[PDB]
Amino acid sequence: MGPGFDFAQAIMKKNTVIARTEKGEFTMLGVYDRVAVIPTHASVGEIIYINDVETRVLDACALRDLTDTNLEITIVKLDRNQKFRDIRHFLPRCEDDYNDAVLSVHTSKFPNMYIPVGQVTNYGFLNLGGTPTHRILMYNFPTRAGQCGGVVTTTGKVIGIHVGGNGAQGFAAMLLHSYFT
Repeated sequence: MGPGFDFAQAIMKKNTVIARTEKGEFTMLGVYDRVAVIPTHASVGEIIYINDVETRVLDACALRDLTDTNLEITIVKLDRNQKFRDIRHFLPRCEDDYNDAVLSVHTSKFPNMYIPVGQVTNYGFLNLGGTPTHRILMYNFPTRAGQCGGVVTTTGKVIGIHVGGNGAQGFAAMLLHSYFT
């Protein structure tokens, strides 16, 4: 309906796939080449379904910071016959706070879903399902089951992926440029 939704749509239409693991269906953001991200709680194995196609996982890495704390991001390399558009130049270099974000989801359950979540706080530490987690972003929107992996964008930047919520607030894991060099 406006410039925030326009940037979010441009990312969803070219840089997302529907990923299915034994833990359910997730929005999955493709970043470059055959490299994508998904929340670590999706529990990626040797085989994943991508848009309902059986796909071999060539490599998967659950990121942790240098303090050996969970970041809740898993980087996956897919055995797919097509590259993603390279969107690494839309990733922030540093931890930050942001105005006016959109959370965008695409699954069987929630196709073509765009949520104006508003201001985004560099929250930092979160006990996420009992797991100490760093580099969390927070927004005051009552996000729901089925939005995990959703892409958080501002106009011009891809800043995080949705990893959880408490009924009032939603939480995203930061995407940083340095994860994808």
